Amino acid sequence: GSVVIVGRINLSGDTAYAQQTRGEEGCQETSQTGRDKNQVEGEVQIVSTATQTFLATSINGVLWTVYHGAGTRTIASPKGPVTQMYTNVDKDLVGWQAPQGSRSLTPCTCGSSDLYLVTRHADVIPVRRRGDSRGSLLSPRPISYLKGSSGGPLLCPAGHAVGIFRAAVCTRGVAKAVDFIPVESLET
Ligand SMILES: C=C[C@@H]1C[C@]1(NC(=O)[C@@H]1C[C@@H](Oc2nccc3cc(OC)ccc23)CN1C(=O)[C@@H](NC(=O)OC(C)(C)C)C(C)(C)C)C(=O)NS(=O)(=O)C1CC1
Ligand SMILES: [Zn+2]
Repeated sequence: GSVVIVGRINLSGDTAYAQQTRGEEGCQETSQTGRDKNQVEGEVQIVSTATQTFLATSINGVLWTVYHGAGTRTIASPKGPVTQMYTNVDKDLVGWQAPQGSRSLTPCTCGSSDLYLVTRHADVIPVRRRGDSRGSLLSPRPISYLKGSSGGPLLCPAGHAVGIFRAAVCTRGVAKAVDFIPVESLET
Protein backbone atom coordinates (compact mmCIF):
# COMPACT_ATOMS: atom_id res chain seq x y z
CA GLY A 1 0.00 0.00 0.00
CA SER A 2 0.79 3.71 -0.23
CA VAL A 3 1.96 6.15 2.40
CA VAL A 4 -0.98 8.38 3.34
CA ILE A 5 -1.11 11.87 4.81
CA VAL A 6 -3.23 11.56 7.96
CA GLY A 7 -2.59 14.92 9.58
CA ARG A 8 -0.17 17.81 9.88
CA ILE A 9 1.85 19.81 12.36
CA ASN A 10 0.88 23.48 12.04
CA LEU A 11 3.81 25.84 12.55
CA SER A 12 2.15 29.09 11.49
CA GLY A 13 1.60 30.53 14.95
CA ASP A 14 3.92 30.99 17.90
CA THR A 15 2.58 27.67 19.19
CA ALA A 16 2.75 24.48 17.15
CA TYR A 17 -0.22 22.13 17.06
CA ALA A 18 -1.16 18.81 15.49
CA GLN A 19 -4.23 18.40 13.29
CA GLN A 20 -5.65 14.98 12.39
CA THR A 21 -7.20 14.78 8.91
CA ARG A 22 -7.83 11.02 8.66
CA GLY A 23 -8.71 8.23 11.03
CA GLU A 24 -7.52 4.62 11.11
CA GLU A 25 -9.98 3.16 8.60
CA GLY A 26 -9.65 6.09 6.21
CA CYS A 27 -5.88 5.69 6.35
CA GLN A 28 -6.09 1.99 5.50
CA GLU A 29 -8.58 2.50 2.66
CA THR A 30 -6.56 5.33 1.15
CA SER A 31 -3.35 3.32 1.43
CA GLN A 32 -4.88 0.49 -0.60
CA THR A 33 -6.17 2.63 -3.47
CA GLY A 34 -3.46 5.26 -3.39
CA ARG A 35 -6.11 7.87 -4.19
CA ASP A 36 -6.07 10.90 -1.89
CA LYS A 37 -8.07 14.03 -2.74
CA ASN A 38 -7.80 15.78 0.64
CA GLN A 39 -6.52 19.35 0.61
CA VAL A 40 -2.86 19.56 1.61
CA GLU A 41 -1.34 22.48 3.47
CA GLY A 42 1.69 23.38 5.54
CA GLU A 43 5.24 22.07 5.74
CA VAL A 44 5.10 19.10 8.11
CA GLN A 45 2.75 16.22 7.36
CA ILE A 46 1.82 13.35 9.62
CA VAL A 47 1.96 10.25 7.46
CA SER A 48 1.09 6.61 7.94
CA THR A 49 1.08 3.19 6.37
CA ALA A 50 -1.10 0.33 7.59
CA THR A 51 1.43 -0.44 10.31
CA GLN A 52 3.67 2.60 10.86
CA THR A 53 3.12 6.30 11.52
CA PHE A 54 5.75 9.03 11.29
CA LEU A 55 6.37 12.48 9.80
CA ALA A 56 7.18 13.99 6.40
CA THR A 57 8.61 17.45 5.69
CA SER A 58 8.57 19.53 2.51
CA ILE A 59 11.91 21.18 1.72
CA ASN A 60 13.07 22.31 -1.72
CA GLY A 61 9.73 21.37 -3.27
CA VAL A 62 10.14 17.76 -2.16
CA LEU A 63 8.22 15.91 0.54
CA TRP A 64 10.96 14.09 2.46
CA THR A 65 10.73 11.32 5.01
CA VAL A 66 12.70 8.35 6.33
CA TYR A 67 13.13 5.06 4.48
CA HIS A 68 12.66 3.09 7.69
CA GLY A 69 9.19 4.56 7.75
CA ALA A 70 8.10 4.65 4.12
CA GLY A 71 10.16 1.86 2.59
CA THR A 72 10.03 2.29 -1.19
CA ARG A 73 6.27 2.89 -1.12
CA THR A 74 4.27 5.23 -3.32
CA ILE A 75 2.40 8.12 -1.74
CA ALA A 76 -1.34 8.51 -2.23
CA SER A 77 -2.22 11.57 -4.31
CA PRO A 78 -5.12 13.17 -6.22
CA LYS A 79 -4.02 11.21 -9.29
CA GLY A 80 -3.38 7.84 -7.65
CA PRO A 81 -0.16 6.36 -6.19
CA VAL A 82 3.01 8.28 -6.99
CA THR A 83 6.46 6.68 -7.05
CA GLN A 84 9.34 8.08 -5.02
CA MET A 85 11.46 10.64 -6.82
CA TYR A 86 14.36 10.11 -4.43
CA THR A 87 15.47 6.97 -2.66
CA ASN A 88 18.66 6.59 -0.64
CA VAL A 89 18.11 3.70 1.74
CA ASP A 90 21.54 3.98 3.34
CA LYS A 91 21.02 7.63 4.27
CA ASP A 92 17.54 6.52 5.37
CA LEU A 93 16.07 9.19 3.08
CA VAL A 94 13.23 9.14 0.57
CA GLY A 95 11.27 11.87 -1.18
CA TRP A 96 8.28 12.53 -3.43
CA GLN A 97 7.49 15.68 -5.40
CA ALA A 98 5.72 17.86 -2.84
CA PRO A 99 1.89 17.72 -3.03
CA GLN A 100 0.08 20.71 -4.49
CA GLY A 101 -0.93 22.88 -1.56
CA SER A 102 2.16 22.19 0.52
CA ARG A 103 4.73 24.80 1.50
CA SER A 104 8.44 24.07 1.89
CA LEU A 105 10.55 25.18 4.83
CA THR A 106 13.49 27.33 3.71
CA PRO A 107 16.92 25.76 4.33
CA CYS A 108 18.70 27.49 7.21
CA THR A 109 21.39 30.06 6.38
CA CYS A 110 21.88 31.13 10.01
CA GLY A 111 24.56 28.65 11.01
CA SER A 112 22.75 28.83 14.35
CA SER A 113 23.46 26.03 16.82
CA ASP A 114 20.21 26.61 18.70
CA LEU A 115 17.83 24.10 17.13
CA TYR A 116 14.26 22.98 17.73
CA LEU A 117 12.92 19.51 17.05
CA VAL A 118 9.29 19.33 15.96
CA THR A 119 7.58 16.11 17.03
CA ARG A 120 4.37 14.46 15.86
CA HIS A 121 2.82 15.57 19.17
CA ALA A 122 3.64 19.20 18.32
CA ASP A 123 6.18 19.38 21.15
CA VAL A 124 8.97 21.68 19.93
CA ILE A 125 12.04 20.52 21.83
CA PRO A 126 15.17 22.64 22.34
CA VAL A 127 18.28 21.04 20.84
CA ARG A 128 21.92 22.17 20.86
CA ARG A 129 23.65 21.32 17.59
CA ARG A 130 26.94 19.48 18.11
CA GLY A 131 27.92 18.43 14.59
CA ASP A 132 26.64 18.28 11.02
CA SER A 133 24.14 15.54 11.85
CA ARG A 134 23.82 15.58 15.64
CA GLY A 135 22.41 17.71 18.43
CA SER A 136 21.78 17.25 22.16
CA LEU A 137 18.33 17.32 23.75
CA LEU A 138 18.11 20.21 26.21
CA SER A 139 14.99 18.80 27.88
CA PRO A 140 14.76 15.13 28.90
CA ARG A 141 12.54 12.75 26.89
CA PRO A 142 12.08 8.97 26.74
CA ILE A 143 12.71 7.18 23.46
CA SER A 144 9.02 6.22 23.53
CA TYR A 145 7.84 9.85 23.37
CA LEU A 146 10.00 10.58 20.31
CA LYS A 147 8.89 7.47 18.43
CA GLY A 148 6.76 8.37 15.43
CA SER A 149 8.59 11.66 14.95
CA SER A 150 11.23 10.58 12.42
CA GLY A 151 10.84 12.68 9.29
CA GLY A 152 10.13 15.80 11.31
CA PRO A 153 12.27 18.97 10.96
CA LEU A 154 14.97 20.47 13.15
CA LEU A 155 14.35 24.23 12.98
CA CYS A 156 16.65 27.14 13.78
CA PRO A 157 15.42 30.14 15.81
CA ALA A 158 14.19 31.75 12.58
CA GLY A 159 12.06 28.76 11.59
CA HIS A 160 14.39 27.62 8.82
CA ALA A 161 15.01 23.93 8.15
CA VAL A 162 18.31 22.63 9.52
CA GLY A 163 17.66 18.93 9.13
CA ILE A 164 15.35 15.91 9.20
CA PHE A 165 15.04 13.80 12.37
CA ARG A 166 16.41 10.34 11.57
CA ALA A 167 17.28 8.50 14.79
CA ALA A 168 17.53 9.05 18.53
CA VAL A 169 20.77 8.71 20.47
CA CYS A 170 19.83 6.37 23.31
CA THR A 171 22.08 6.48 26.35
CA ARG A 172 21.20 4.49 29.47
CA GLY A 173 17.72 3.87 28.14
CA VAL A 174 16.63 7.46 27.43
CA ALA A 175 16.95 9.94 24.57
CA LYS A 176 20.13 11.98 24.99
CA ALA A 177 20.59 13.39 21.50
CA VAL A 178 19.20 13.26 17.98
CA ASP A 179 20.78 12.13 14.72
CA PHE A 180 19.43 14.02 11.70
CA ILE A 181 19.89 14.34 7.96
CA PRO A 182 21.34 17.80 7.23
CA VAL A 183 19.33 19.98 4.85
CA GLU A 184 22.48 20.31 2.76
CA SER A 185 21.92 16.67 1.76
CA LEU A 186 18.39 17.27 0.49
CA GLU A 187 19.61 18.11 -3.01
CA THR A 188 17.16 18.01 -5.92
C1 LIG B 1 12.79 7.58 18.98
C2 LIG B 1 12.78 7.86 17.67
C3 LIG B 1 13.53 7.77 16.37
C4 LIG B 1 13.37 8.80 15.30
C5 LIG B 1 12.86 7.43 15.08
N1 LIG B 1 13.91 6.75 14.41
C6 LIG B 1 14.17 5.45 14.76
O1 LIG B 1 13.48 4.78 15.53
C7 LIG B 1 15.42 4.84 14.12
C8 LIG B 1 15.10 3.77 13.09
C9 LIG B 1 16.35 2.89 13.02
O2 LIG B 1 17.44 3.69 12.61
C10 LIG B 1 17.75 3.66 11.27
N2 LIG B 1 17.02 2.87 10.39
C11 LIG B 1 17.31 2.69 9.04
C12 LIG B 1 18.46 3.38 8.51
C13 LIG B 1 19.26 4.24 9.36
C14 LIG B 1 20.42 4.95 8.89
C15 LIG B 1 21.18 5.79 9.81
O3 LIG B 1 22.32 6.49 9.43
C16 LIG B 1 22.67 6.47 8.05
C17 LIG B 1 20.83 5.95 11.22
C18 LIG B 1 19.68 5.25 11.73
C19 LIG B 1 18.91 4.41 10.83
C20 LIG B 1 16.55 2.71 14.53
N3 LIG B 1 16.31 4.09 15.03
C21 LIG B 1 16.79 4.75 16.10
O4 LIG B 1 16.47 5.91 16.36
C22 LIG B 1 17.77 4.00 16.99
N4 LIG B 1 18.93 4.82 17.24
C23 LIG B 1 20.04 4.67 16.48
O5 LIG B 1 20.15 3.83 15.64
O6 LIG B 1 20.96 5.58 16.77
C24 LIG B 1 22.20 5.73 16.06
C25 LIG B 1 21.95 6.11 14.60
C26 LIG B 1 22.94 6.91 16.73
C27 LIG B 1 23.03 4.42 16.18
C28 LIG B 1 17.14 3.61 18.35
C29 LIG B 1 16.86 4.85 19.21
C30 LIG B 1 15.83 2.81 18.07
C31 LIG B 1 18.15 2.74 19.11
C32 LIG B 1 11.41 7.13 14.86
O7 LIG B 1 10.58 7.80 15.46
N5 LIG B 1 11.09 6.15 14.02
S1 LIG B 1 9.50 5.94 13.85
O8 LIG B 1 8.99 5.36 15.06
O9 LIG B 1 8.85 7.06 13.28
C33 LIG B 1 9.28 4.70 12.69
C34 LIG B 1 9.20 5.08 11.25
C35 LIG B 1 8.09 4.34 11.93
ZN1 LIG C 1 18.53 29.63 10.20
